[PDB]
Amino acid sequence: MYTMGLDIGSTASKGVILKNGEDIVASETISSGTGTTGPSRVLEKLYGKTGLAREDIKKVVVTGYGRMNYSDADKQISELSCHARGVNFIIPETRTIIDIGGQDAKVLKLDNNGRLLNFLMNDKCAAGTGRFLDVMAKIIEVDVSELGSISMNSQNEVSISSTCTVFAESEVISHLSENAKIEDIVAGIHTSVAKRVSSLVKRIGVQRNVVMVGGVARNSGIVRAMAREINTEIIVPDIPQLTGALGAALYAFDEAKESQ
Amino acid sequence: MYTMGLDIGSTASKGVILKNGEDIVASETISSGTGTTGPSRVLEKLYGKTGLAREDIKKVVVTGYGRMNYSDADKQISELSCHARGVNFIIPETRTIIDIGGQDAKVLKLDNNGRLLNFLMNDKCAAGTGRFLDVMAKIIEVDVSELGSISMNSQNEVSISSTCTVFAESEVISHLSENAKIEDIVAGIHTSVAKRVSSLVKRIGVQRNVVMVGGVARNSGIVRAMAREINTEIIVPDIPQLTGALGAALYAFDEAKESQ
Repeated sequence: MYTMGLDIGSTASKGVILKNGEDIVASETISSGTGTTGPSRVLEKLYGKTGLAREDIKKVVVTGYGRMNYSDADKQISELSCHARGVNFIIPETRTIIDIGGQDAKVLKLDNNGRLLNFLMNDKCAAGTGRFLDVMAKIIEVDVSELGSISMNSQNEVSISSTCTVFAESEVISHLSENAKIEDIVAGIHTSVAKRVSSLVKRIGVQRNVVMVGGVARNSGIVRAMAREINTEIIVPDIPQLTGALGAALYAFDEAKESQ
Repeated sequence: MYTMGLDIGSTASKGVILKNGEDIVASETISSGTGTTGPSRVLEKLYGKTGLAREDIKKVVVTGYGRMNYSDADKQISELSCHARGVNFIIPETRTIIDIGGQDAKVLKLDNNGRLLNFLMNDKCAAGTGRFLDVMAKIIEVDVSELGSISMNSQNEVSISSTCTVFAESEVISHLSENAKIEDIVAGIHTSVAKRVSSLVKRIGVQRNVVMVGGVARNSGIVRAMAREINTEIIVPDIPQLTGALGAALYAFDEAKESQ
């Protein structure tokens, strides 16, 4: 009936209280992490605006970098598991999450309940990840966040052959030398990364709803390319900081249920 | 009994006359290619120092970029096939060739006769190739050919984790920043490429004699690393320009044999 979720970074602490797995009754965030007052201060804020007693919280689950440091807790669950679980709380019927990171990319398949089932990670190749985008940006002397908008007014599209990052880093200088329209080039870089991650998506199997996450997911152009490529509408929602603790309160709630 | 082999680049022309598939009776090279006098001038030189007549040459085989341009020829065979065939003529009992190129790497398996059987190419990834070496060199501000010798006096060995070129390009700047001994770092870069190509070698199957070819093969340090890694003595011979035509004269000779 009343469960708690804690997420303890190294730089921040976050917590959620959740009635009947349906109602966030309180939430808090503090800019202090593992080994500080931060997590204590989250609890005060939660217990104080609710008026509840420790006996009222049936289960606590904690996640985050410092989750192994924290004792008064019924369970420790991964941030990957937890975080996703919260994302589905935000967009129900989510079954496929796409996290293009700065140095990695992961596709996650989920339960009818929003619980991680299996997933694929790329951490070894620079292509089809964030850094692929740093590189190309530096070459045409532009800022990475300025990128998604340039690509809007594409008229043709610079098609690339190179799949490797290095090779490609030449191939755009060759298109640059000729002096093609940047909205054509940026459209063909986006297509690169899109084609890459698409393969991971292909292997794991699409199944809507399909949500996109990460810093890279704000690049509107990457999102379109990705959509066109997997052939499915893609949701890019706004995910709040307290999404990890949220997922934890949810797991802390499957758990309260099983005691009975 | 007397066969001829022609190799016609875009910048050069080369030819060989070969008695009984055993004796190079004459050879010539001219710095002019496809669409010039070059190939005519090779023939004169061959026919003139031999004193032979066109009737005496039983079969001609031609290979090279411009092999499709040349008519008076019994056959056209690939340069890959031909070139290897000659290398075995230089190092008998060769069964495994390793060509680390500037932008690619290939491992070739050969016949008991020195005839290509099957092979594996990497052309898509920058790691485990020439360019992997350009990159790292630029970073520590050194010339690529100066490389193999630095690595001789290695005392420890900078171990790398990154397999991707980009990722690694950071990882050496991190070892550089700390200021480790270059002979340790260069020893761990060599180990990178070595580990890469080793996989291709592993997949295709080692079988001596094992010969190493390419510009990259002069880097003595790469050769050691490669040896240690595949666990087999490696021959780095000196391969003359007229190796392609040589292999062609050899194929032109399996061919003379079959008419009878």
